Amino acid sequence: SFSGYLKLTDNVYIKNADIVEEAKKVKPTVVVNAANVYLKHGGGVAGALNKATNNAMQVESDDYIATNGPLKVGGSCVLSGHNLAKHCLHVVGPNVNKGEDIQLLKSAYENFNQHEVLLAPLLSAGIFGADPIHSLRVCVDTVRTNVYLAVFDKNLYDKLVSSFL
Ligand SMILES: Cc1c(NS(C)(=O)=O)c(=O)n(-c2ccccc2)n1C
Repeated sequence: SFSGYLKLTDNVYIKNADIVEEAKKVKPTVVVNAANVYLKHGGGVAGALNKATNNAMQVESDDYIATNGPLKVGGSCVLSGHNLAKHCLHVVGPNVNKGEDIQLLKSAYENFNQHEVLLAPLLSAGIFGADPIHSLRVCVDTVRTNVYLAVFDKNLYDKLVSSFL
Protein backbone atom coordinates (compact mmCIF):
# COMPACT_ATOMS: atom_id res chain seq x y z
CA SER A 1 0.00 0.00 0.00
CA PHE A 2 0.93 3.77 0.30
CA SER A 3 3.95 4.40 2.55
CA GLY A 4 5.76 7.44 3.95
CA TYR A 5 2.76 9.77 3.86
CA LEU A 6 2.18 12.48 6.43
CA LYS A 7 -1.42 12.59 7.70
CA LEU A 8 -3.03 16.03 7.31
CA THR A 9 -6.68 15.16 8.14
CA ASP A 10 -8.91 12.01 8.64
CA ASN A 11 -8.72 11.36 4.86
CA VAL A 12 -5.94 13.52 3.34
CA TYR A 13 -2.29 12.39 3.26
CA ILE A 14 0.76 14.02 1.67
CA LYS A 15 4.28 12.96 0.54
CA ASN A 16 7.16 14.66 -1.27
CA ALA A 17 7.21 12.30 -4.24
CA ASP A 18 7.16 12.05 -8.01
CA ILE A 19 3.57 10.86 -8.75
CA VAL A 20 4.86 8.66 -11.68
CA GLU A 21 7.32 6.94 -9.33
CA GLU A 22 4.61 6.64 -6.64
CA ALA A 23 2.17 5.14 -9.19
CA LYS A 24 4.74 2.64 -10.53
CA LYS A 25 5.57 1.58 -6.91
CA VAL A 26 2.01 1.37 -5.47
CA LYS A 27 0.00 0.61 -8.69
CA PRO A 28 -3.09 2.30 -7.04
CA THR A 29 -6.67 1.66 -8.15
CA VAL A 30 -6.86 5.32 -9.26
CA VAL A 31 -4.16 7.76 -10.23
CA VAL A 32 -5.37 11.34 -10.83
CA ASN A 33 -4.03 13.22 -13.83
CA ALA A 34 -3.89 17.05 -13.88
CA ALA A 35 -5.56 17.12 -17.28
CA ASN A 36 -6.67 19.89 -19.59
CA VAL A 37 -10.08 19.81 -21.40
CA TYR A 38 -8.50 18.37 -24.55
CA LEU A 39 -6.64 15.59 -22.72
CA LYS A 40 -3.44 16.84 -24.41
CA HIS A 41 -0.81 15.52 -21.99
CA GLY A 42 2.10 17.77 -22.91
CA GLY A 43 3.70 18.92 -19.68
CA GLY A 44 3.59 18.88 -15.88
CA VAL A 45 1.98 15.84 -14.27
CA ALA A 46 0.06 15.00 -17.49
CA GLY A 47 3.20 14.92 -19.63
CA ALA A 48 5.05 12.83 -17.05
CA LEU A 49 2.20 10.29 -16.61
CA ASN A 50 1.75 10.03 -20.38
CA LYS A 51 5.51 9.51 -21.00
CA ALA A 52 5.48 6.69 -18.38
CA THR A 53 2.73 4.93 -20.38
CA ASN A 54 4.91 5.15 -23.59
CA ASN A 55 2.21 7.53 -25.03
CA ALA A 56 -0.59 4.91 -24.64
CA MET A 57 -2.46 7.39 -22.38
CA GLN A 58 -2.40 10.03 -25.18
CA VAL A 59 -3.57 7.52 -27.83
CA GLU A 60 -6.46 6.46 -25.59
CA SER A 61 -7.23 10.10 -24.71
CA ASP A 62 -7.33 11.19 -28.37
CA ASP A 63 -9.87 8.41 -29.12
CA TYR A 64 -11.93 9.58 -26.09
CA ILE A 65 -11.92 13.22 -27.32
CA ALA A 66 -12.73 12.15 -30.90
CA THR A 67 -15.81 10.35 -29.54
CA ASN A 68 -16.92 12.66 -26.73
CA GLY A 69 -15.51 16.11 -27.30
CA PRO A 70 -13.63 18.06 -24.66
CA LEU A 71 -14.15 17.87 -20.92
CA LYS A 72 -15.46 20.88 -18.97
CA VAL A 73 -13.05 22.88 -16.69
CA GLY A 74 -13.92 21.33 -13.28
CA GLY A 75 -14.88 18.02 -14.92
CA SER A 76 -13.32 14.58 -15.26
CA CYS A 77 -13.33 11.27 -17.06
CA VAL A 78 -12.16 7.79 -16.07
CA LEU A 79 -9.80 6.12 -18.48
CA SER A 80 -7.25 3.29 -18.18
CA GLY A 81 -4.32 3.68 -15.80
CA HIS A 82 -2.16 1.61 -18.23
CA ASN A 83 1.06 0.50 -16.43
CA LEU A 84 0.55 3.06 -13.60
CA ALA A 85 -2.84 2.28 -12.06
CA LYS A 86 -6.08 0.32 -12.71
CA HIS A 87 -7.68 3.65 -13.73
CA CYS A 88 -6.65 7.19 -14.43
CA LEU A 89 -9.09 9.87 -13.33
CA HIS A 90 -8.36 12.80 -15.64
CA VAL A 91 -9.44 15.88 -13.71
CA VAL A 92 -9.45 19.39 -15.16
CA GLY A 93 -8.63 22.04 -12.61
CA PRO A 94 -8.81 25.72 -13.72
CA ASN A 95 -5.66 26.98 -15.38
CA VAL A 96 -5.35 30.50 -13.94
CA ASN A 97 -2.59 31.20 -16.57
CA LYS A 98 -5.53 30.89 -19.12
CA GLY A 99 -7.82 33.15 -17.00
CA GLU A 100 -10.04 30.21 -15.83
CA ASP A 101 -12.30 30.67 -12.80
CA ILE A 102 -10.40 29.55 -9.64
CA GLN A 103 -13.86 28.83 -8.05
CA LEU A 104 -13.92 25.78 -10.41
CA LEU A 105 -11.12 24.24 -8.28
CA LYS A 106 -13.67 23.04 -5.71
CA SER A 107 -15.76 21.48 -8.56
CA ALA A 108 -12.59 19.80 -9.86
CA TYR A 109 -11.86 18.26 -6.41
CA GLU A 110 -15.48 17.03 -6.12
CA ASN A 111 -14.63 14.46 -8.82
CA PHE A 112 -12.35 12.72 -6.27
CA ASN A 113 -15.42 11.87 -4.12
CA GLN A 114 -16.53 9.28 -6.68
CA HIS A 115 -13.50 7.08 -5.76
CA GLU A 116 -12.74 5.45 -2.39
CA VAL A 117 -8.99 6.02 -2.62
CA LEU A 118 -6.80 8.00 -5.01
CA LEU A 119 -3.15 8.85 -5.63
CA ALA A 120 -3.25 12.51 -6.79
CA PRO A 121 -1.42 15.73 -7.44
CA LEU A 122 -2.58 19.15 -6.10
CA LEU A 123 -5.03 20.38 -8.74
CA SER A 124 -4.32 23.67 -10.56
CA ALA A 125 -0.84 23.83 -8.93
CA GLY A 126 2.47 23.83 -10.90
CA ILE A 127 2.10 24.94 -14.49
CA PHE A 128 -1.68 25.53 -13.96
CA GLY A 129 -0.74 28.71 -12.02
CA ALA A 130 -2.84 28.51 -8.86
CA ASP A 131 -1.46 28.92 -5.33
CA PRO A 132 -0.68 25.34 -4.13
CA ILE A 133 -1.45 26.34 -0.51
CA HIS A 134 -4.96 27.34 -1.67
CA SER A 135 -5.25 24.06 -3.67
CA LEU A 136 -4.42 21.97 -0.56
CA ARG A 137 -7.00 23.95 1.47
CA VAL A 138 -9.69 23.32 -1.18
CA CYS A 139 -8.67 19.64 -1.30
CA VAL A 140 -9.01 19.09 2.48
CA ASP A 141 -12.33 21.04 2.58
CA THR A 142 -13.85 19.22 -0.46
CA VAL A 143 -12.56 15.65 -0.73
CA ARG A 144 -14.16 13.16 1.71
CA THR A 145 -12.58 10.01 0.21
CA ASN A 146 -8.99 8.88 0.96
CA VAL A 147 -6.54 11.02 -1.06
CA TYR A 148 -2.76 10.50 -1.10
CA LEU A 149 -1.18 13.67 -2.44
CA ALA A 150 2.19 13.45 -4.20
CA VAL A 151 3.95 16.86 -4.21
CA PHE A 152 7.01 16.81 -6.46
CA ASP A 153 8.84 19.96 -5.26
CA LYS A 154 10.55 19.39 -1.81
CA ASN A 155 10.53 23.08 -0.96
CA LEU A 156 6.82 23.39 -1.79
CA TYR A 157 6.11 20.19 0.21
CA ASP A 158 7.84 21.72 3.30
CA LYS A 159 5.94 25.01 2.86
CA LEU A 160 2.61 23.12 2.49
CA VAL A 161 3.15 21.05 5.64
CA SER A 162 4.54 23.89 7.83
CA SER A 163 1.72 26.30 6.86
CA PHE A 164 -1.16 23.73 7.06
CA LEU A 165 -3.92 24.89 9.35
C1 LIG B 1 7.40 22.38 -9.11
C2 LIG B 1 6.29 23.21 -8.57
C3 LIG B 1 5.01 22.83 -8.29
N1 LIG B 1 4.49 21.53 -8.47
S1 LIG B 1 4.27 20.47 -7.24
C4 LIG B 1 2.68 20.83 -6.56
O1 LIG B 1 4.21 19.16 -7.80
O2 LIG B 1 5.26 20.72 -6.25
C5 LIG B 1 4.29 23.98 -7.79
O3 LIG B 1 3.10 24.14 -7.47
N2 LIG B 1 5.21 25.02 -7.84
C6 LIG B 1 5.04 26.28 -7.18
C7 LIG B 1 5.90 26.64 -6.15
C8 LIG B 1 5.67 27.82 -5.45
C9 LIG B 1 4.54 28.57 -5.70
C10 LIG B 1 3.65 28.16 -6.67
C11 LIG B 1 3.85 26.98 -7.36
N3 LIG B 1 6.49 24.48 -8.12
C12 LIG B 1 7.63 25.35 -8.40
